Amino acid sequence: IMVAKSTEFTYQELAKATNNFSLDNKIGQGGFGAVYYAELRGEKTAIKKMDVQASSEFLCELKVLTHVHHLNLVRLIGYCVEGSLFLVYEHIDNGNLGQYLHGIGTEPLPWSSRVQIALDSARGLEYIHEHTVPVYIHRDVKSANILIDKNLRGKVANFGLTKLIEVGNSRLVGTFGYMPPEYAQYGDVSPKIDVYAFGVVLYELITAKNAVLKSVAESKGLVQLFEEALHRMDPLEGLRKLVDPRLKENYPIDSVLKMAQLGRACTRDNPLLRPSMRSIVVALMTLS
Ligand SMILES: Nc1ncnc2c1ncn2[C@@H]1O[C@H](COP(=O)(O)OP(=O)(O)NP(=O)(O)O)[C@@H](O)[C@H]1O
Repeated sequence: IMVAKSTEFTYQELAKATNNFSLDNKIGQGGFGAVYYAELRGEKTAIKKMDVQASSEFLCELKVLTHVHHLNLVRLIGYCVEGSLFLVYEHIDNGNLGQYLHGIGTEPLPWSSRVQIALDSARGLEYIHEHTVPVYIHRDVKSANILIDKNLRGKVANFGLTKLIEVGNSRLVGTFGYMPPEYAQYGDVSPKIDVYAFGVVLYELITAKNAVLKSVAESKGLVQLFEEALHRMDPLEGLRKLVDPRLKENYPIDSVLKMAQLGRACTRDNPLLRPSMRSIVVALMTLS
């Protein structure tokens, strides 16, 4: 079969597969560029246009995206540099975790599947944080960046796009509800950004509520909601009021408590007190 990992596409090859980048092939504009669906060389792909100058530092950051290899990361099939930057990722037929949890049309995710998806996502971020030196950071961990396949397994998407945008152009970076206090207010960058954002994802798996809760014009975070649920006389009853109503009562209360306790540690104000992604993996494995 194929031994090479990435393929350098050509501009003419990408334009033909997307009808010269027509609006029909355009599947997304989630930020930092637009996304196009494409069928490239016997595979369903997703072309992500990014407007960046092709500097050597930009290419060095592009090598990090083409060299990473993990089952819990969405595969970067190829890239294209002629003109602007085009990133070709593998296509996951089922949507992201946010569409499963906060959306209707798909059957409710079983609790065991949520423990599996959380563990799958944690292993993907652990690989990012520990595979090389200096430490690399995803910088935009959120439910929409966790893709689910037909087997209900997790894959982290859009890794390194933040760094590529910043080095190519050297809210700015991040999603509301997923930013730690030291980054949202002061821009302090560290791997604890992803740990904090992951804790919110655990909160979403428990509650199926958005990171920013939907009186009006005043936002309230899901992190604050768990603070009010677990720091009360009966922490178990406060947590039971928060669990996804779609799950009904089909969940181990102790296992959901342990995941909520894990999200608490991830969402601490002091980033030094947050656990590493490695500790989160070993902690999630005791629930699976
Ligand atoms: N590799 C992929 N396979 C399948 N669907 C994808 C893939 N990448 C993106 N999508 C879908 O396309 C949409 C476009 O958004 P995406 O490009 O993922 O950015 P986002 O999640 O909206 N936020 P940002 O990372 O800030 O741009 C997503 O919401 C996914 O549903």
